[PDB]
Amino acid sequence: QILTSQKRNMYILSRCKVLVKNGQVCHLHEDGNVYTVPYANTVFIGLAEGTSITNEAMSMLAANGVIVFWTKGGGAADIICHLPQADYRPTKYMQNWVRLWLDEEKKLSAAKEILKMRVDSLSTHVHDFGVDVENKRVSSIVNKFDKGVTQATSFESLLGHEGTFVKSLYKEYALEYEIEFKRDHKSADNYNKFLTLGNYYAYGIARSSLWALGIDNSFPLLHGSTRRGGLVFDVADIIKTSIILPLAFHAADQGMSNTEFKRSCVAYFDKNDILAYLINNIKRLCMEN
Amino acid sequence: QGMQKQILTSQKRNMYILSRCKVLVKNGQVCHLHEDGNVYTVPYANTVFIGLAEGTSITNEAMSMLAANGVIVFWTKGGGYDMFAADIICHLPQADYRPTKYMQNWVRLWLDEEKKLSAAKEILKMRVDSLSTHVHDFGVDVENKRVSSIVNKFDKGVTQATSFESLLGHEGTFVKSLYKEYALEYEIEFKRDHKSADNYNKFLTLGNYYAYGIARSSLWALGIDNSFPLLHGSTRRGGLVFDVADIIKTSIILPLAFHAADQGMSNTEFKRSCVAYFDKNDILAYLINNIKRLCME
Ligand SMILES: [K+]
Repeated sequence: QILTSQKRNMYILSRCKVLVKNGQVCHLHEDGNVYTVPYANTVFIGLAEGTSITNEAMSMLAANGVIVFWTKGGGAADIICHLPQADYRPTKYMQNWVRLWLDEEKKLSAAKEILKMRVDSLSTHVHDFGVDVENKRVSSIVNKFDKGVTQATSFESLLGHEGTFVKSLYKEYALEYEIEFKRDHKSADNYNKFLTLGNYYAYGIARSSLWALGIDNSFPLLHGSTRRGGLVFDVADIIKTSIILPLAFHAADQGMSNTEFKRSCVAYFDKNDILAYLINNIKRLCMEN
Repeated sequence: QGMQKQILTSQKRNMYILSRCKVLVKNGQVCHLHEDGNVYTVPYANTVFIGLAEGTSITNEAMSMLAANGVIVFWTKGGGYDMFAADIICHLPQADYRPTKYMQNWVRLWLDEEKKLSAAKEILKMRVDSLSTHVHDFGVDVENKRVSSIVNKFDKGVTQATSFESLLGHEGTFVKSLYKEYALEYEIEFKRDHKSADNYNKFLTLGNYYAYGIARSSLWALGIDNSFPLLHGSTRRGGLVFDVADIIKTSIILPLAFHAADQGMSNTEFKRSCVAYFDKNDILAYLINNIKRLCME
């Protein structure tokens, strides 16, 4: 009875057992401590190292539209993610997505639109610290990206401008914090670490938006190599450069803890209604044809 | 000392249902530790689907190692035919995200109204094939004259039909005529009705849900989205599940429900009889193979 986009909680759990105690979904730790999860008010649960989960907890989570995924996939994009399967989704959106996807020109047009959404999010979702997104250098980065997107004749061309856009923004944030930044997942520095961690939050909220509309992850708009993971990453990338990147670099520069950083992500998603934002934008991609 | 239940999916019995155990990594291998103390290894080469049923759990290490060996995990209620959580099944399990060839072909079929109608006629005829294949040692003899007249009437209507509307007409007549025959066989007055408290209607309602369950798994295993029905309305959530389940609702659910109601079974016993029939006669594989026939042609 709570709207999907109105759910405000989400979690990345480590070194604990997720189970049902006293009719509550909760996680139990080695010290005996039990912490509960508001199952009717939770967007997703991510499961990291040293975790386990029972079918009983899965049943309650799935019955309340909570998505569950594992941060280790066995291989970044190999994320194992379990969706609710018994509560049937709306049909209208996926039916329109299919017609959109099969039409190679409508698909290219949709791809350009979901790319430009990154620009819209960048100017809408701002922060009172770090990089001023309205300065001349970011304005130039945005313009070069927008014109390149407006003019491409192939998906492979779109990936070129997409790569340049993201990489240039990385360099601008690196300059702001006087660090030499190089994107690497294995890297132990807090900048890459908080980026990786924050991207799980972008993933989780993006899968949720897609599940809410019943649109399959197997129909991505941006394809080609390398561009693997499914539609969820096209959606998550909308807020990757606008929300996750500045939040991560801010946290890393202050020596913020993981707990505090994760809280800043959740707080920002709630304050700016990001889940509702993603859902509405995907739905408009889906219908206005 | 139960180890696993194997279910035939298509050509191989590569779906394992596990119950009352912890799935974990031991000695660099995925295993499941049971309450009795027994630990069993998971055969990667022979396993494609693992269903986690009642009293199960899994660690992040096991989940990770299973995925590395191309093993898909789903969560289900007891029996293994009531899945409530799983990922979507794509073309191949890791290196690419594209819909399965079955989903791709189903989509093409669904967008073409002339092919959609042809598919709708064939799934109705599958209902007839199930009626003669899946028989029972009790109740209605489906090979008597009265039932034969119902089938011939239904088959003639489906053949001559030129619209989905006409198909739905013959479909209704076929089902309620079977209701009448089973009511006549068990010598009872029966009007189909969800709001009734009698065991016959309750077992039909409950049994139909079991049929939706196994139909849901059949579509899922092929990576086919259930938002693309052939006969049920396009606005009907999970409409395709109901279309597939209708194949066995009159051949399996209907006689089992009337038999359970006649012998005064409990809800527990009734479900077990449905699940047992599903397992014994490989009903999941039956549905999967039929769905493949529809879109592969
Ligand atoms: K395998």
